[PDB]
Amino acid sequence: MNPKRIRALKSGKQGDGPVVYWMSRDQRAEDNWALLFSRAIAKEANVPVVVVFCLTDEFLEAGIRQYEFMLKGLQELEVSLSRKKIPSFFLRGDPGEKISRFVKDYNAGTLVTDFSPLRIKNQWIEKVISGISIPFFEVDAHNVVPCWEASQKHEYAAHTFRPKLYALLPEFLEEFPELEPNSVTTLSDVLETGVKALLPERALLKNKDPLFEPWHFEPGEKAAKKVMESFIADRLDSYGALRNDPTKNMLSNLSPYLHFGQISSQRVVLEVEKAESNPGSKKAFLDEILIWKEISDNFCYYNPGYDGFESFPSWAKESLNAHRNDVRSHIYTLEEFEAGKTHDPLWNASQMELLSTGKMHGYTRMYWAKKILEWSESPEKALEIAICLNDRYELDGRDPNGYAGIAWSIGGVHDRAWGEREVTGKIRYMSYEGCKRKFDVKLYIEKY
Ligand SMILES: Cc1cc2nc3c(=O)[nH]c(=O)nc-3n(C[C@H](O)[C@H](O)[C@H](O)COP(=O)(O)OP(=O)(O)OC[C@H]3O[C@@H](n4cnc5c(N)ncnc54)[C@H](O)[C@@H]3O)c2cc1C
Ligand code: NA
Repeated sequence: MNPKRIRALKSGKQGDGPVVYWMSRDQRAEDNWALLFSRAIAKEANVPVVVVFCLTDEFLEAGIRQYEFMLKGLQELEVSLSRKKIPSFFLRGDPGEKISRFVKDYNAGTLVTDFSPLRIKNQWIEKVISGISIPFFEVDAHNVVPCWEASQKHEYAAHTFRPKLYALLPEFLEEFPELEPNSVTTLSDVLETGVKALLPERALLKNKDPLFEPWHFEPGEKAAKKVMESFIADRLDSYGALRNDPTKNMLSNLSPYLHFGQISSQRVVLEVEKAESNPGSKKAFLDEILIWKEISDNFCYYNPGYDGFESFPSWAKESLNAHRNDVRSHIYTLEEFEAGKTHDPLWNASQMELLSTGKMHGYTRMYWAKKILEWSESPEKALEIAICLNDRYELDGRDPNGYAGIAWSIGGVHDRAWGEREVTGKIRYMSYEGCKRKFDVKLYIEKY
C-alpha cells in the first residue's frame, strides 16, 4: 500500500466516529484505492469505515443518459458495500454544506476523498475545508501512478510524458489487496424525482421518440468487468489495426465505466499485460489507457484554464491569431451543430451516433471536434461548442480526457506543428477526402 498515493489537504484534530470516505470519482467497491486506505485508516486506528456520496445540484446540466447510468451503478455499489458491512449514505445538495454537516452530525474521525483535477471538484474542496476540523486526506484512485508523482509540471507532448510514466510502473503497477469488511457497525426515489426534472429537456427526434438508446452499455461494476473480458478475448488482437476504423466495433467500450470509476484502469492494465495477443495491438492499447488517459489528468491538474484558449501552446495561439478573422467557408450556430444540420454528411453521422448511442467513435471524435473549429467565428467559440456538446451527450463526458481531447483537436495540445492552412492555421487538419482513404465512410452514414 504505497503511501505516495495519499496526499494531505488539511491537518486537524483526529475525530472520534467513523472514518468517512467521500466518494466522488471512483464509484466502485473493488480495486478502489480510496476505499482501501480508508479501511487501512479504519484498520490501524480501530474505527468503522463509511462511504458518503453527494448527489450534487449540477446534474440538470447533463441529460438523463448520464444520470440514470450513474444511479444504476450506485444501486449495485451500495449492495456490494452492504455485503462488506460498509454502510453507504447518499446526500442531496451541494457538498460544501452536505459534507460539513455530515461530519459534525456523525462525529467523523478522518475525511478521505478520491482525486479529480476538475475545477468543479476543487470548488467543492475549498468549501469543505473551511467547514471541517477533522483531518482531510485525498488519494489518486483513478491513475496507475499518482498524478502529482508522474510529473509535477505540464507535459507538452506524449513523447516526453511516456518515458516518465513508463519508469514508474514497477513502483506502482501492483495488485489490489482484498477489501477487509468492517468488524461491526432510497436510490429509486431520487432517480424518480430526478429524471422528472430532466424529462422536458430530453433529446428527441421529430415526432415524439427519444433519441438515446440505452441498451448499448449496461451500467454497473459487474457489467464493466464483462466488457473488459469481452474486449480481451475478442477485440484485443485486432485493436492495433482496427483502432481507427469507425465501421467496426473493435474498441474496448470502457470509457463510460472508466469515467464514472466503475472499473479501475489499473485492473485493465493488469489483465491486458498478462494477456497474450499481438504486440503492436497491445502496445497501442496500453498507450491509450496509460499515456493519453493519464496525461489528461496532468493537463487539467497543472493548467487551471484547461477549458480555455489560454492553455493552448504558444505556437498554436499565435497561428490561430493570425488566422482569426479569415473568411470561414461555413458558420453554424450551436443549435444547427446540436441537431446535426451541417453540409458534411460525415460530421452529421458522427453527431447521430453521439445523439443515439452516447459514445461516438474515437477516430471520428477527432474529425468531429476539429470541424467545429472550421465552422466557428472564433477559436474560443469553437472550444465552447465542443465542450457543450461533449459534456451533454457523451456518457464519458465531463472528464479530464474530454477536455484534453478537445484541446488536442482545437488548440493542438500534446500535438505538433503541421502545414499552414487558412482558418485552421497550423493545427492538424482532417479532410473528408482523407477519411475516405482510411475507412469506408459510406457505411458509417448509412448506419447513422
Ligand atoms: C474531443 C474528444 C472528446 C473525448 N471525450 C472523452 C471523454 O469525455 N471521456 C473520455 O474518457 N475520453 C474521451 N475522449 C477520448 C477518447 O476518445 C476516448 O478515450 C475513447 O474514444 C473512448 O472510447 P474507448 O474507451 O471505447 O476506446 P479505447 O481506444 O479503448 O480507449 C481506451 C481508454 O483509453 C482512453 N482513451 C482513449 N483514447 C484517448 C484519448 N485520445 N485521450 C485520452 N484518453 C483516451 C480512454 O480512457 C479509454 O477508455 C475524447 C476524445 C476527444 C478527442
Ligand atoms: Na459556453
